[PDB]
Amino acid sequence: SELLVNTKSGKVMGTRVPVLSSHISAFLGIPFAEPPVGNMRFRRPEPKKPWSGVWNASTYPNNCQQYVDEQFPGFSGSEMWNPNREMSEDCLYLNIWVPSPRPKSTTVMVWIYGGGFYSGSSTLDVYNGKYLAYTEEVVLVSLSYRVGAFGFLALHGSQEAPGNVGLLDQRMALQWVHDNIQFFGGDPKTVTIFGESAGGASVGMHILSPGSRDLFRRAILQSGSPNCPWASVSVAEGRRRAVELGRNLNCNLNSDEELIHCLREKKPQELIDVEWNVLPFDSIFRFSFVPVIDGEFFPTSLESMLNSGNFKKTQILLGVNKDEGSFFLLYGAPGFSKDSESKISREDFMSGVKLSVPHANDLGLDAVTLQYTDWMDDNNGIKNRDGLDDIVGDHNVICPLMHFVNKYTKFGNGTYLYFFNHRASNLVWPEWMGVIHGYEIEFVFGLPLVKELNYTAEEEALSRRIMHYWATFAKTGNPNEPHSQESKWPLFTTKEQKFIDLNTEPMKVHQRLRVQMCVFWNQFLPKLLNAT
Amino acid sequence: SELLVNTKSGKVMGTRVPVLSSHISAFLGIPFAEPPVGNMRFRRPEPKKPWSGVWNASTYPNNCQQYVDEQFPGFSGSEMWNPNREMSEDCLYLNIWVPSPRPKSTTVMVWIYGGGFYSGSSTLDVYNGKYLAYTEEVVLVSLSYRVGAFGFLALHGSQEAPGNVGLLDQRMALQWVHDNIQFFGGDPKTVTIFGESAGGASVGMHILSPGSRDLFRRAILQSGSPNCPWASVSVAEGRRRAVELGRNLNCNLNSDEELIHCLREKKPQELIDVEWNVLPFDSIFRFSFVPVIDGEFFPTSLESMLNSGNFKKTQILLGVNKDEGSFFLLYGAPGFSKDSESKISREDFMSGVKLSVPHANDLGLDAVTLQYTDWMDDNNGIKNRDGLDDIVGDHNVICPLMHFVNKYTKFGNGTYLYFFNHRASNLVWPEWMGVIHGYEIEFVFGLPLVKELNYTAEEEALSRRIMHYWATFAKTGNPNEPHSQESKWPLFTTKEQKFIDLNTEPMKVHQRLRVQMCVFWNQFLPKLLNAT
Ligand SMILES: O/N=C/c1nc(CCCCCN2CCOCC2)ccc1O
Ligand SMILES: O/N=C/c1nc(CCCCCN2CCOCC2)ccc1O
Ligand SMILES: *[C@@H]1O[C@H](CO)[C@@H](O)[C@H](O)[C@H]1NC(C)=O
Ligand SMILES: *[C@@H]1O[C@H](CO)[C@@H](O)[C@H](O)[C@H]1NC(C)=O
Ligand SMILES: *[C@@H]1O[C@H](CO)[C@@H](O)[C@H](O)[C@H]1NC(C)=O
Ligand SMILES: *[C@@H]1O[C@H](CO)[C@@H](O)[C@H](O)[C@H]1NC(C)=O
Repeated sequence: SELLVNTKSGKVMGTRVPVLSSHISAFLGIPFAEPPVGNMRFRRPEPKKPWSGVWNASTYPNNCQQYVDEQFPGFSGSEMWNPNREMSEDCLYLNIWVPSPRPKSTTVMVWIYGGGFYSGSSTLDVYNGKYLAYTEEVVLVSLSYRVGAFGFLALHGSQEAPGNVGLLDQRMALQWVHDNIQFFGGDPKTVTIFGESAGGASVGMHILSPGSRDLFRRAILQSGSPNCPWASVSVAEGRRRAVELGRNLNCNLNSDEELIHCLREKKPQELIDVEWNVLPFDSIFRFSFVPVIDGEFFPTSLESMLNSGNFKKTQILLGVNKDEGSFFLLYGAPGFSKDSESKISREDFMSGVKLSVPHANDLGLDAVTLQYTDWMDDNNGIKNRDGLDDIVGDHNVICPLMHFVNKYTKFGNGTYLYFFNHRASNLVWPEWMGVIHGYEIEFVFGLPLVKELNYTAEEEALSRRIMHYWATFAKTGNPNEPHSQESKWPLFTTKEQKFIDLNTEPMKVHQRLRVQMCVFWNQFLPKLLNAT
Repeated sequence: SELLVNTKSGKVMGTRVPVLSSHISAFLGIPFAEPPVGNMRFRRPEPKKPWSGVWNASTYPNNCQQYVDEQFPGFSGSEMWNPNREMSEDCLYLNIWVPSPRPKSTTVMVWIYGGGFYSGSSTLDVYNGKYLAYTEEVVLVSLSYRVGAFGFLALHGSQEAPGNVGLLDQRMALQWVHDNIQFFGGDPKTVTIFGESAGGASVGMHILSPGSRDLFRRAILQSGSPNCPWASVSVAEGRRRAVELGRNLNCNLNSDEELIHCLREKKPQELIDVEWNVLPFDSIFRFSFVPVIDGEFFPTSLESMLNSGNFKKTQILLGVNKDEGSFFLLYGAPGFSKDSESKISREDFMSGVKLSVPHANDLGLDAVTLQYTDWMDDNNGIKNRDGLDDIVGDHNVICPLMHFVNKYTKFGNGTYLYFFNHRASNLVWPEWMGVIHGYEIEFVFGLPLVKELNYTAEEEALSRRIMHYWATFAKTGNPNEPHSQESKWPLFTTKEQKFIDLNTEPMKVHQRLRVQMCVFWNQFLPKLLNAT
């Protein structure tokens, strides 16, 4: 049967799902690890013991335990990102969409969800792999991984809570795809990993980690890169936050053993209730438990790895959105509101700068403020709002990504860079937020092909274009069809630094994406902070 | 007789000079001090002993001893600024142009020449007062003062070489005008002092100095202000340079008495031969012997005087030119040449930055470089050339002046601000130098009214406009004619910060002159340097 697949771990039974007036096979909730529950909380994942019988893979699995966004109850803009399945520590599963009839050996794409390493679900409507698998005839995988303290609590030196175990969750799913996707018609030698935000940083982290490089062919990173200021902490900061967490829960803090045992006795929501209290600064775009620079998953610092070429050399496709910052200002900066234009007073602007660069001294705040203030019109509330927007996105997403892309292209085998700046016509968020963090995903997964979702015909064309860029890149290492008459997406090179816009207008090619601000964020400001 | 005038110091006999197919009276080379020669070198000026008989005031006096520009022999662009009279330490004289017939009690304007406190002459063709005196019916005075070491060698604590004596030369000329201009038909209660560059800084310094405030009514500063980074040094730096000077001349350095006596034995050219060797940095737009913050002429620091309102409160007219920096880059920065377009390589740009901010550390140089580099086009040699031009003018002229004008307007009684950006049609300097430091003077003194000098009719109109703005301001404290139908020059206020362009086009009003760069030069960079 087409819905029955024999794997090295056992048989699985999928389900036939409709898609665009056709059908494909879906294998939902396949386990790839032992449930990381009980005494295994905070530990590295173990591989799933093979099973007898037929595993029912007809339904979506549980989502991992996470903080849940209640800032706008009933509002689809925020709740479409919340878990849409019961939460459970028993959450290490993956999902596969397979073209029908079953392919023999086809291109594989593995989706890694974002969410600041504190949240995320493989089961969201916007991650439904059936449109991409059907349209582009790829085998689409989405994995899952522990977030929050459950995935990233780091007590370096301990083997019970070493840190990075959510990254190892991802790697074990990658190992499982490598070992088993051939049975689903996937080609294990042509696996592209792709992800957005924390998932894009994750993709970059598997590019860097020697233990991960061999498990995939090429990589796509959307609005995230491994060197992002929020994506990792040192071993000392990870230890400090773990101890502060136990301090929030009245834990014996005498030893790692005491602390871990206390934290393992707590119910999941107890950890989530206090998770945000361990941040060291009054900040935005900073998350409590994230990957740790441990000398094991990451052999040395990220910057020295990037400088020495210590990373997998292959092709990469990556990009950013126009207004990456607006989401985080909405949720955490004074003066921003969902239902107003959020014109920003000068006081509020200064408050925003401080939340945005929480590690900066007062001279650093001044440097940032000078760089982003039109002093001919300092009380322009729209310029203050857009200026804060740019600060948050430049510092947290665009300029770290530009630093990564420039270090990587020196040693890599091909780079394609995009600037996604289409505001969707059916967007439920306010105008001022612009082209929001995460809102290219629905185009990458082909949601505008579904008529009931109220996109324009031009947006369907843009989605089909992006889906084909991405799958063609996954298949060949080049998003362009050979001998095609459509406009070509030029390679990004050290010399020319070309990129394209992604929108409903005819493709335009630019160079040196936001280079003025990224020189400030990547060269000048770190020098200023290190000297003062 | 109209050419004979009885003053408190004695009688003087002027000469009738032609001007624009008419005639006026000129009284040239009137002494206002004792010759500061011999044992008086470096000392405060003494007042001139009154004389018997009639002083022959028919000819221009000697110019003070100064370094002479030989960088372009025979080239009128540079030599029109050189002394055009024999040099002598016997040089403390002033010149008066008087309308004919002699007025009874008219507006007086006193010109103070520029030249970095190391050079300058009252006798230059471009300072000929006859056009302004004739056209606007003012009594035009030009004074002189010691420059170089002769005017500004500073051994604080010594009464033989206290410093600032060139400023006291200026003040004694002002005292003489106050005491005697009534006899020439001048009104001593309506004296405007005006000057360019070091002379504009000089004007600002008499505004600040309590010993000078009472000797004039109002003030005009052109491309110079008292707080300029080159216009003054501390008492310790003045002492260091004085000692280094004696070290260059094999002087006994055991005591101030030893040092001063040695320096007084030297011929003037011996001092001039080594004057440039005492600068502490590899710099441009820095001069060896300048005013010193002595606690006497200047009671406290300039910044605290400006903050507390400790200065004469009156009306001021001031402005800058578009390309103040190009002169100094031509003479001292690598890659700039009189006869090429001076397109500037990146290496040369970096060299220029270091010469321009010689007191900056490497982080400060980076801040400057970032502020003035278009990183989308970093190898644009024209952008590097114009960028260096702007750095030099912003840092040395425009932004210090903007700092002065903003501090002053808080306490003053009326400010008028101009941006002079007309390139003269007969300019002999290359195109790349633009609207050069000092090249508004010829318009202020009415040279375009002389047909043989090859200006356009529009330039004659601009000169007449500027002459009338200036004389009307000198007469009333407002450059605008009351109940006039011509376009009005708005007051500069703390709130609106309006200024005008001065060129051959219809007047345009702008606000916040070069405010973006001046926030960098006046707020951020000093903070950066003081913290690092
Ligand atoms: O990948 N997306 C993650 C993402 N994260 C945010 C930050 C929301 C964090 C809210 C934290 N608060 C802190 C105080 O306690 C309650 C929760 C905002 C937009 C985003 O897209
Ligand atoms: O007020 N004008 C003064 C002014 N000053 C300069 C600087 C020229 C200084 C040349 C100094 N050098 C230094 C080395 O020895 C020879 C002389 C350039 C343009 C100007 O307008
Ligand atoms: C698999 O699970 C679904 C939902 O729980 C159920 O409808 C279906 O019959 C199951 N298939 C089996 C048990 O073979
Ligand atoms: C990738 O590597 C191959 C050799 O393995 C080389 O021929 C090709 O030019 C490389 N492409 C890029 C874009 O570096
Ligand atoms: C004044 O000096 C000039 C030039 O030296 C001379 O021509 C003139 O006759 C003199 N007048 C006198 C001495 O009365
Ligand atoms: C100048 O001072 C007078 C009072 O002496 C005042 O009435 C006038 O408004 C002032 N002008 C300005 C521009 O401050």
